[PDB]
Amino acid sequence: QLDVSCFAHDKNIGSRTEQLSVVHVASAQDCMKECQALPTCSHFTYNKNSKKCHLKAGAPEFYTYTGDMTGPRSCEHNCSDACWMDGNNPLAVWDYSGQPPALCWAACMGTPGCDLYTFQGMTCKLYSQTS
Amino acid sequence: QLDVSCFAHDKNIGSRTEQLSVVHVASAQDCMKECQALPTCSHFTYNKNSKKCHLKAGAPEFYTYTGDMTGPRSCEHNCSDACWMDGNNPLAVWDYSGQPPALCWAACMGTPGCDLYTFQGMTCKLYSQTS
Ligand SMILES: OC[C@H]1O[C@@H](S)[C@H](O)[C@@H](O)[C@H]1O
Ligand SMILES: OC[C@H]1O[C@@H](S)[C@H](O)[C@@H](O)[C@H]1O
Ligand SMILES: [Cl-]
Ligand SMILES: [Cl-]
Ligand SMILES: [Cl-]
Ligand SMILES: [Cl-]
Ligand SMILES: [Cl-]
Repeated sequence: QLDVSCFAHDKNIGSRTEQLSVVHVASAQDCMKECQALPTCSHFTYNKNSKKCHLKAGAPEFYTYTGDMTGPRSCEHNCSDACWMDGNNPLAVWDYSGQPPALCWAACMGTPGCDLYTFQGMTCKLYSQTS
Repeated sequence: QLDVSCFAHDKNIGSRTEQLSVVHVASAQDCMKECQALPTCSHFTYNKNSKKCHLKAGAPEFYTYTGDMTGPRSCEHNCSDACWMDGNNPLAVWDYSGQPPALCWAACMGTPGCDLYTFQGMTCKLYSQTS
């Protein structure tokens, strides 16, 4: 089935975001499938007890409610460092271990076309904005 | 009265980047001050033995040379997440403890104008491109 392992099932995590719709289904995987059938579903809350799947467009608004679990449209969106929705290849990728952020800022200043940088871990990466 | 604490003074870090100017100065702080008086200086290398201060426009090109230290135009550029040269506050910063990065993806999808996100330390940050 669809992968539902990236979010907790047993921590009563709900989202209050306004619903696109609500449907009874027997599993988190079915809830995700219903999310994926709607072009604007970002996430869903599935309740184990009520068997209600609540599909949502907006950003999550987490809260506690018994038997809730909140998943993403797909667990495959696993980027965490610099994540462009439409994709974006870096101008440059350099090792700046032992360097302050301000030197990665300098690398960007000094690179024609650089609009922004990210500096997670040891990696100074330079980006141009999406065309 | 200029902050030179953000880079190392005693690790023999030079930069081979082509210079914009060379002067002799008494301290790393005076070298930074020289860099800040030149609109295109991105960084500098100061040598504690020769007292030579080399101001540089291009991206750093790090290498090892005894007595060298390489600082940024200013230590104030301390953004390390996703950092725009023109400034650009996040659309949102949230504590996403206990959440997968996919739910930050979801947040970006559901947030008008969000073009990219980062997810460091379980902190979801949304950004719009500047325009
Ligand atoms: O299952 C609880 C359920 O309750 C509704 S009315 C909420 O807005 C949902 O997101 C979900 O938490
Ligand atoms: O202080 C030694 C000096 O060497 C020159 S030739 C480099 O280009 C400078 O940046 C600096 O590393
Ligand atoms: Cl769990
Ligand atoms: Cl139903
Ligand atoms: Cl430029
Ligand atoms: Cl880090
Ligand atoms: Cl949009």
